[PDB]
Formats: sequence, structure tokens, C-alpha cells
Amino acid sequence: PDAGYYYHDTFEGSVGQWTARGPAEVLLSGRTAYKGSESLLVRNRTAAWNGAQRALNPRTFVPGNTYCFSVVASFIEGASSTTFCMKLQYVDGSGTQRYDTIDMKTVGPNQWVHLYNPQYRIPSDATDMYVYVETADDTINFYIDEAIGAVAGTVI
Ligand SMILES: [Ca+2]
Repeated sequence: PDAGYYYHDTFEGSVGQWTARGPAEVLLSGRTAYKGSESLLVRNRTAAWNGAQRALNPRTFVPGNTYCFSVVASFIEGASSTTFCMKLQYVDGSGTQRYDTIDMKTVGPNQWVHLYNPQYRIPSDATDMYVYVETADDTINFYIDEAIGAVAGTVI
């Protein structure tokens, strides 16, 4: 736990547990950043659902519990505006993969937007969990920074 944070990805010389969702690719970039000098670039998307993801440990993010999730995202080109969605990917009690929305924000180019939900409740039957970031309907390259999973209510 922490200053309440369970995880806090700054992107300074490390990707942390972040990986690509779909056939995309994620890597550190110094072209833009919200804090420090780097951020996580997400590119090679061929469908809007592609993006950046991180597995969530059920020992720490108990299903049925409420938690805080936060991230800042931006893009520079490829669209005139986009809708960033921060989400939870999981498998339910029936063995079916579900996608639940944690937060979503629409923004134009060259502008950091804050994806944030201090009170997100994880469905009680969830297993094999992943928090992910995508855009709703484009395949633009985008950047994320300051990725945080924390205690319900944490002010970010
Ligand atoms: Ca950074």
C-alpha cells in the first residue's frame, strides 16, 4: 500500500507491469510526458480495443472491493479528437470475459486528460483481471503516464 498507492507507474526508465493489449506495442517514450521526462507510448493498434494493459493481483485488488484508479493520457496526431477509456477486463463466474468501464474522457490533440475513478467497485465474480486503456473508435498512437491503482477514495 503507500501514500495510498498499490501501484504508481511514472514511466521513468521502466514500463512497470504494463503490456500491450492486442497486437499493439507499448514502449517508453521521451517525446511527451505529463510528469518527469518519459511516458508510455502505445502504437501499432489495428483496432480500437487495442491498447495498454496491466494484470491486477486478486490478493491486492479483491473482487467485490472498491478501489481508486487513475491515469493521464494524451495523443498528438491521427485524429481531431478521441475518447480515452480506462477499463477493467476480467473473466466472470460463467467463464466469460467481460469489459467494464472505469472512466472515459474525450479530448483533442496535445492535451493531457485525467482518467480517474476513486470509487470503482470490482465485480465480485471477477478473475484474471486487467486494467486497460484504449480509445473508443480509432487506432491512434497515444501516450499514458502516472498510472495508479489505490485505496477507495484516494485523492489524485
Ligand atoms: Ca513520466
